Amino acid sequence: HHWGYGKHNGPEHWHKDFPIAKGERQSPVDIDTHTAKYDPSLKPLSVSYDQATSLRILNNGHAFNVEFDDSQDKAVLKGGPLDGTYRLIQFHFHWGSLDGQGSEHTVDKKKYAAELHLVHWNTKYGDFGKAVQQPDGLAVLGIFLKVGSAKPGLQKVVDVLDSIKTKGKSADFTNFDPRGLLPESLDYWTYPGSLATPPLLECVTWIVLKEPISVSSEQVLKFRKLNFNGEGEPEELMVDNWRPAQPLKNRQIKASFK
Ligand SMILES: [Zn+2]
Repeated sequence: HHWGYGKHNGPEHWHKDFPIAKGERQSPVDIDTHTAKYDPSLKPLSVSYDQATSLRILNNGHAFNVEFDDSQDKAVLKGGPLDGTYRLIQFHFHWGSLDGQGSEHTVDKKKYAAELHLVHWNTKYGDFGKAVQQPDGLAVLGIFLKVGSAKPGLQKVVDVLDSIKTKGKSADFTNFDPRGLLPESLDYWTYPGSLATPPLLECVTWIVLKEPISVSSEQVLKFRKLNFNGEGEPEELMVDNWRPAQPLKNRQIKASFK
């Protein structure tokens, strides 16, 4: 039926409705650190989020998204391997039922407890909808989460989750600053890939940060209390909403560092 992460509609089934799932530039992938090529010509990333305007938080039945005002160049990403300016539209997370799994990308086959995706679209295309149809339309910053110390900047997010427990619920979520979710270092790996949920379009330049951020056990616990289902439906906890690693095929992963 409609796609999800269960036994009957999970990632291994996606190709039936979305044939691009077996495509040549699908994501996520395993990042082999010994085979990644250091590229001296890659520039440092430029993250300008001082003017970010968050608007709302929504449970869409597959994750929760924090949405931003993208009507102007308020929160942008540029530099790195990118040409042009990419506007932040939303961020979401992927997490597991246990601390040993949850991330989409893996590093030398290591899985992290969760993975944050900051989604941005190329302004040359005028809107998000047109950007996903282009090979360089999206830039997604992936940040791994490990369990350790609490991340103060994540607490505002954790605390509103009760209010969007089920699918289709939304809440006003203004004045949230995404700078509170970045690691200290912006060293990264990059490769050409795709959206990791249907429609799985191959329009993403992935930028995966080397340094994970730490969250506490209690923080991640709150994510696992969300529901995949709508209100008044049988309860299905929102856990393990990650797609497994896909074949690298003809692609090279580049590193901004040695
Ligand atoms: Zn994602």
